[PDB]
Amino acid sequence: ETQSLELAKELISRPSVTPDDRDCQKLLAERLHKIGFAAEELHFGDTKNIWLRRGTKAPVVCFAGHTDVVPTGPVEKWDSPPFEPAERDGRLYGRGAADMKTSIACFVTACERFVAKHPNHQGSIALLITSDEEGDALDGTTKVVDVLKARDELIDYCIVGEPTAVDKLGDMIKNGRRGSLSGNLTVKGKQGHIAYPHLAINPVHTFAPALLELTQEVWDEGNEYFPPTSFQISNINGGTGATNVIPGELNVKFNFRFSTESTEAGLKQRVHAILDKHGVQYDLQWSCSGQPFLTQAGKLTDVARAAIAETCGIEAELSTTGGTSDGRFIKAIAQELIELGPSNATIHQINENVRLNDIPKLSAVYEGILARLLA
Amino acid sequence: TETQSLELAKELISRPSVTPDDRDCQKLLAERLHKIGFAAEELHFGDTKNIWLRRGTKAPVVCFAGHTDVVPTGPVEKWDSPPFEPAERDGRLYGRGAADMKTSIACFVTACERFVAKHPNHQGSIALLITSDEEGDALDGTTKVVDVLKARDELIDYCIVGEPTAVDKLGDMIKNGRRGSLSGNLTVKGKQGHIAYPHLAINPVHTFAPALLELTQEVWDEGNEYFPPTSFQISNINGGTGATNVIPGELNVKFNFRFSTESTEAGLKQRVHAILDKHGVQYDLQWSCSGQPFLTQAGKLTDVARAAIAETCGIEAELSTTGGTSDGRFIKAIAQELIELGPSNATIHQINENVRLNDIPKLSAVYEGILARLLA
Ligand SMILES: [Zn+2]
Ligand SMILES: [Zn+2]
Ligand SMILES: [Zn+2]
Ligand SMILES: [Zn+2]
Ligand SMILES: [Zn+2]
Repeated sequence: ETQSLELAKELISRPSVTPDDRDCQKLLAERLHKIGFAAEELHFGDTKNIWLRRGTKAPVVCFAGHTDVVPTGPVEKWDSPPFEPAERDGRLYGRGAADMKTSIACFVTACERFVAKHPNHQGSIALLITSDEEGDALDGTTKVVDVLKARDELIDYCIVGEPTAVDKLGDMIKNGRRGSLSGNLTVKGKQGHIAYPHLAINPVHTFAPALLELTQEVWDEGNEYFPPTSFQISNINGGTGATNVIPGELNVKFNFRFSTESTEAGLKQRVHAILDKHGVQYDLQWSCSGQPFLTQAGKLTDVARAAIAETCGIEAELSTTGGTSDGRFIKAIAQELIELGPSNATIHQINENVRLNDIPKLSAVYEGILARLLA
Repeated sequence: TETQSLELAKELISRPSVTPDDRDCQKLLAERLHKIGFAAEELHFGDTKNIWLRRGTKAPVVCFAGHTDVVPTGPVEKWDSPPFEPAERDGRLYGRGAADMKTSIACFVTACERFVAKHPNHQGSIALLITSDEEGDALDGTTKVVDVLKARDELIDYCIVGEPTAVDKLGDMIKNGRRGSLSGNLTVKGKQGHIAYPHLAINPVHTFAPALLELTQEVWDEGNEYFPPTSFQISNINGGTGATNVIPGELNVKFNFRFSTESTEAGLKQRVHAILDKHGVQYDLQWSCSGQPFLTQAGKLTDVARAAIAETCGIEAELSTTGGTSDGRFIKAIAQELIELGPSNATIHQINENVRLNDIPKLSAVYEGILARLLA
């Protein structure tokens, strides 16, 4: 089949930089209407969202994704234009080729094939599609999930089509993701000429014992699904530039990518306790961009593995590593949720691409998941 | 009580000798002291004027050292009286160079005149070593004069550097030495990457952490009766460009030692490298050393200066090595014993720079007392 490729190219050619959908959701609704998918627009702010649903009864199998793509940067740095999808060297190049329009196209064609085979299949098939997953994402999937929860329209199995493969399609699926908690610390000292240290307080020096403690701390020990919670400093700056001045303050930016084994509250409490135990005097701003989520190994992960083994001939590893996805919202309404897509090697980069041969394989995988959950 | 010191101070202050311009101060000094047997040698090095004035041919040689340059005044409207129109007001003499250090130079000239008058066949020799660039780059000042004196084996037994040393009352402190300064520019190497993949990055903040702590906690030496412990301080630390989801690739750290004679440049470097290397830090380190510590232990010169201050000022002087440095760091190489002694340093390089009027004849009587205890 070449329908998946054709659809992917059609989507890629629409310059849907966040939050502009460029009529991608209209295209998808109108294509799926033929096969009984009802369309419901759920627009909020400047974001377009759509809930497409075939069927009325459980089990409900949902594909979730996003039509928006990240900015291209200057087109002249690309080998071919980012919204003029190109085949070259066994790859399809364009912004959104990996993240994540090829997945969308592959699921749509999987539904078409599946429903042609099984027009009386049990349950429901839905798509949950946003035009802002790559930006602030405050008027996107999160708001759709709230709508669905409030009306008791829950999901049994959800596949988020983000790119998850490492090197071969199907080598990796995500069954959860870390959350993210960030701190902006400003340690206070007292500026002065360096040769008169008794008139100054060096915030580098006051911070040092806490810095070491922080970087050596074991926050948790991870578990079967998650690595240990990870603390990293991104930025540190203190001084005026003069080499004969003791700084008056020191700024430190840090982040946690945390598992289910730690909480936002507990991490913050422990950081303050380490600072306070060393007598550090400080200001601290905290922000949290998302919460961890997890699906235990079970039916969904087993079905996905089986479909991958049939199509791709490889064992799919479960993982929670990397960044996050809109699964962080959807898990609240989904009994089981995974992420499954092509290689993420080129996401958000110039000359983003997917291997051509992986395109019909990914569609086949999705169709195999549908057949196992609904046929 | 003599009024000559104050009048000479005013004469000097009135000359706007912003570095390196002498404005004839050294001509004035040479001409005046020629009357009492000081021979003059001018040592012009580039843009800088220097003089070696000397009376006598034998040891002991007592030298006063100083500088006729002054720092800039800044906007002149910000002064309560014009910086080169010395003024007497509220018990103080105001003007640029009143404290740093034209009063000292005046007071030593008039001490020479009074001392020589009372002791016309004193032993030894008296000298002045004066530069027009102590405040600027000073590449052509005292250090080059010292090199000429050392090359010709014209050495000094006792030197008084007339920089202001009083903290409050004239005579409260004498400097008998200074710290040296050793600076490092440390670049800690890591490997940039997205923060969510730390195993693919190397975070230089994290690799440096244990070494940072050890460096900041280190006791480099115990001090001694003349110096505080060697002092290590981090002046700057910078890594990253503001992205909160990126592990930076390198970290810049600048630090400094103000170190005594209890530690050496090489020894401090070695210990720093050893601490970095024990913790497995990967780095580049560029060193700079702007000067070396120097010291005159308590002995004749410090004794005489304390005796003179007790007699003139009624103050029990203490010895110090604190603060920055002076041209003594150069002169000590040719002077067996060297101190710094002058009036209050409270106002140096500031607007409305001044000295107490009553301190002026006192300082000159102290200098004369030193001459008499060393040479009579
Ligand atoms: Zn995506
Ligand atoms: Zn993305
Ligand atoms: Zn000065
Ligand atoms: Zn000076
Ligand atoms: Zn006498």
